[PDB]
Amino acid sequence: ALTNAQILAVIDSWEETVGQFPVITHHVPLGGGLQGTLHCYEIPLAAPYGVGFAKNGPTRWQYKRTINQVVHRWGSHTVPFLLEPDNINGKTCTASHLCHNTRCHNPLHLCWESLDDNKGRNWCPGPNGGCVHAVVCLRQGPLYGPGATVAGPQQRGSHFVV
Amino acid sequence: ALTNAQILAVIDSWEETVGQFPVITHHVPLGGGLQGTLHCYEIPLAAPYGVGFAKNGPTRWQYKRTINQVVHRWGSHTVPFLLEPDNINGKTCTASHLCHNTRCHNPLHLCWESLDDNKGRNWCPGPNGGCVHAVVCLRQGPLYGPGATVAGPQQRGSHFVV
DNA sequence: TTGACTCTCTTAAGAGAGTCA
DNA sequence: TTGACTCTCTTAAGAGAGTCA
Ligand SMILES: [Zn+2]
Ligand SMILES: [Zn+2]
Ligand SMILES: [Zn+2]
Ligand SMILES: [Zn+2]
Repeated sequence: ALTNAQILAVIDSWEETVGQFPVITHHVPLGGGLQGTLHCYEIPLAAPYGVGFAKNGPTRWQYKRTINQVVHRWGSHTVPFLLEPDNINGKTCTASHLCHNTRCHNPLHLCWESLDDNKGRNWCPGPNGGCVHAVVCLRQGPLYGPGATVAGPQQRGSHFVV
Repeated sequence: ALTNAQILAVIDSWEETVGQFPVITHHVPLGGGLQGTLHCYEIPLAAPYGVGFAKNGPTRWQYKRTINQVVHRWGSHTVPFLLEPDNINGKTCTASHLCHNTRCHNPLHLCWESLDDNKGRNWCPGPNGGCVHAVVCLRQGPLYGPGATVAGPQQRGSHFVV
């Protein structure tokens, strides 16, 4: 695609195909001891994946369409954001899974932000636990918690001070 | 080296020279709108760095010691935890800078944990902002905040639901 | 034009080891 | 022995591009 109208058509056909991906219901923590429900449209574990889809990595996929004899390829989860800026504050925009399910391509579960913002959601308390993200989280964050630290700050002598 | 007494000796000489690195005071956000003061023992920007230290990368250093005519080498931030398990639940233990200051080698600003627990501290609200890390954070975390999302969850048609 | 594979690269939090003097 | 450089690798969040029928 090249014109905004052609990109819209690419987005429409992508939504049409992903819409038919198996929809899986997941019960997730929202923070604050609350539990929620998220519906993920998951790409198959193996070929075929869907019209226009091909796997380029263990958990990486691409969407391809041939408009006017020329082939076009986009990362699997980047299609919904084809009409938005591709960088912000000098950082590349990436498809961030609000649901934290890589195979999911439900666009209602993705946002477009920098890699740092993207990664950080892994540790967010959730929409019901104190999330402060402007584009709010859909669920807690798989890594949120006390952690499992093996050894904390310590010294054998007295050469240091906090 | 190999023995417990030889390892302690390594931790002791390491602390001694690091205990001589220039001490820089850093005022940091603690969360909850409070501010704290950290004392980082920062390795010099260029050689010489200190007895046993050598720079292997822009912000990477290694500590070296000749024990029984045979030279031993460790990542400069790992020495304090030479006696602790090197993995947890199958994950490599990592030297986590509680002060988010790479050049700092103050053991009172370091903890031993998985890379995931390590990274997650970049987004922690802080000791006074809601930090729930078992081994408490020393400061908020450089990346905590609303983020700068360019586009949130959206769909053009009606094939999806949250 | 398409599907199903192949390949290496980006970011930052971290690592290992080799070459010289 | 100790110092000062060189190189590539690891892990998860995420990418682009080539081959072949
Ligand atoms: Zn999802
Ligand atoms: Zn959040
Ligand atoms: Zn420090
Ligand atoms: Zn914390």
